[PDB]
Amino acid sequence: KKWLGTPIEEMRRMPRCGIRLPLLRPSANHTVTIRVDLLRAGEVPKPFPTHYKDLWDNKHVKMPCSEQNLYAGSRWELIQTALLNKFTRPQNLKDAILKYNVAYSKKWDFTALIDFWDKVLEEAEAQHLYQSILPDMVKIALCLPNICTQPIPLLKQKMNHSITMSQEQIASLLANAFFCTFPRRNAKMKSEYSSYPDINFNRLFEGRSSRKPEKLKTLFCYFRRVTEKKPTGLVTFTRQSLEDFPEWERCEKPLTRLHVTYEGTIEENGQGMLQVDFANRFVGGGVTSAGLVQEEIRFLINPELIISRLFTEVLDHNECLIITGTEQYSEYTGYAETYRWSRSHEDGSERDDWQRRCTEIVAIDALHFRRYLDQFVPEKMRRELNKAYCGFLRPGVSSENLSAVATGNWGCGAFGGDARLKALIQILAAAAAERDVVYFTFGDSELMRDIYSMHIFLTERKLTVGDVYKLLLRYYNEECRNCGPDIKLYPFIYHAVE
Ligand SMILES: Cn1c2c(c(=S)n(C)c1=O)N[C@H](SCCN1CCOCC1)N2
Repeated sequence: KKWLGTPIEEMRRMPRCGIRLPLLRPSANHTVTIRVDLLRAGEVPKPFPTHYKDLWDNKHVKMPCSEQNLYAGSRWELIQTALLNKFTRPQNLKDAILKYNVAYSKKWDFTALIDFWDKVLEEAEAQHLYQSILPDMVKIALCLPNICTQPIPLLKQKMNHSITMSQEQIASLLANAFFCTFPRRNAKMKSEYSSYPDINFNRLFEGRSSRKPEKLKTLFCYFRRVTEKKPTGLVTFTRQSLEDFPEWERCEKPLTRLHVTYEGTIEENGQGMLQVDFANRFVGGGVTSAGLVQEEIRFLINPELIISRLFTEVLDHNECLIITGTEQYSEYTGYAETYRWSRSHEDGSERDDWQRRCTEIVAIDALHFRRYLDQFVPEKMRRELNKAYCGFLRPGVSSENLSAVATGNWGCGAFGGDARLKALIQILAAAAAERDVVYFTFGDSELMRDIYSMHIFLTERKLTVGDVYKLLLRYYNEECRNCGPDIKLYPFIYHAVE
């Protein structure tokens, strides 16, 4: 069989499982950058306030259009002068970006941009790029002060805060990131923003990886779509930091339901479910540089995710980022060296009452294990349980209104995670958050069978979260602490219980 466990049709999903949203409203913990009183299906949202207001300080994004962005001269004026020239050759665009980035004229390589334009694209495609797409991108970038009129707070460490903005606002901000206009975000030895991801796209232009043309095709598909026809919806970005975590050894909650399959994907088959992003602590990972596995791919086919890098501080152990409403603009095949842009995607997701696409993604970063056995240390197991639990828990929401979790081999691959341990950690964390699990093994049919078999074994014997966590602790003591191990985890568990 291609899938085991509970039928996926029986799992909860949005919008059907959600409660009616309250009235969207700004508050101390919710920044809203549009006119809620004018929000209407199929209309471009109106920015609030009407006229640009600037904050240039330690708690907000430093906007390129700020009067305090100086070089004294006005850097915004220089950006306007640089970008409003006709581009007919890729050197023109390199020279323009470097006019307001003089300090990086040696450090920043543009080989991938030059090669995309001159050596990948056919003549007609290149003409469309520089006669239509790039000029349209410049115009939406330079509209920033009329589009993003309200200061954007940083989602700093330990903040429990949300930002809701329009897709159109995000497009203006991402156009600025493409043209590398965000100040104070470039220096290798920067301090103010050293704990924040890169936002400017300059590393997307460097080098000769065969992957860069596919990244650029994916992003220009998005740019071509959102400059041609303004998107009308909203997107919410929520930083969540929990202080009260389970006493896992004492948790008497039962396990929840499981659907596990080695076919399908989170983004296609997990529609309306809580979709896990296998994140870097710096959200988005290498999306704007080198990096093209699960997180980067999702950030490329849903580019509105990328703007989280503008304002999201590196995630601490007890934190996650929840993004609701991003739209899928691209389809793809493969991953890493085999990733290819396929075609434009027409997102058919419903929108909720805040005009957000019914797509919820949570970025949770797994640990990186130098040594395989390190991940069975109890402190490290607890850390991953608590990270997933934070990602899955929705304070204030009842379990019947919680979609299933759509996830997979989180932190396995480059990070060195063991898939069978990580599957059980997510199953336990979901159980504690009272959500069902939809698990994609991405071609690994044996893993599907193994996860299913363990899950049904444990549920039929009515073992609790705490019962299972204590078995993980026994495995650490017996096979790992004084030890790769002589016996694998699931065999150990079956033997210990039987
Ligand atoms: C869309 N998608 C997806 C993956 C997974 S696992 N899942 C569940 C998914 O839905 N992997 C790939 S990218 C790197 C490949 N690695 C192989 C499996 O270990 C994790 C990552 N893309």
